[PDB]
Amino acid sequence: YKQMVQELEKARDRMEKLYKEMVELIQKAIELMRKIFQEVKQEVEKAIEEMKKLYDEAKKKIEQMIQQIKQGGDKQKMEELLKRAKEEMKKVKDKMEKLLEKLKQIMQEAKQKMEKLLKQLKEEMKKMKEKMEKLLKEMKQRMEEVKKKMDDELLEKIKKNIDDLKKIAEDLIKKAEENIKEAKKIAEQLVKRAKQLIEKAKQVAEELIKKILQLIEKAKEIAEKVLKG
Repeated sequence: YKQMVQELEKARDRMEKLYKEMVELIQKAIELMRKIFQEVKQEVEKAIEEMKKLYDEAKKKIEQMIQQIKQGGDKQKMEELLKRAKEEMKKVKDKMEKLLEKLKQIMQEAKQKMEKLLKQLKEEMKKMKEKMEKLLKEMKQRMEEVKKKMDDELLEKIKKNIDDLKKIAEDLIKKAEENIKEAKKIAEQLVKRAKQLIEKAKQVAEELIKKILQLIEKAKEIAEKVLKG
């Protein structure tokens, strides 16, 4: 009985190792997910810091155009400068349009990477399961050994220890499935936090284009104010 107690605790000592290696696996996969999110956030912020310099670049140009309006003269020259302003503004809107499209594809890049991680997690959890089940087979066989050789309370002291270290394996498998099904949660939460940043960048871009429009309108009324007299 001791030689079938020794080897069973060897087996159990094996399953706790299988488990904790699956859980180390999961937690590193999660750290990969967070560095993936931080890369995305860094990129969204920089794109914003570029939409801002786009606006300022456009606004210096347009304000000095408006100065050319204050000192301008001809209906002609007026419409020509208004022309230059709608032109410069269109440039800026196009550039932002590019930036945001960049942000959408980076978002998609990070989401499909997170689904790849989660799938890897799932399969390695399957591999981890079937290894434990092979272990259960080895236990069942060495028990059939200890049967076919020595020939009733021992038999049942081992057949109840083999059914315990199976219960062990099922709890450890359920623990691992709670981890896979929690890391999944963290990944979807981190995709939410980044869709918020894509929708904030869209908003900075829209509001900056709105300020530029107010500038062409100011300049328009001013062109008419000098047009009047």
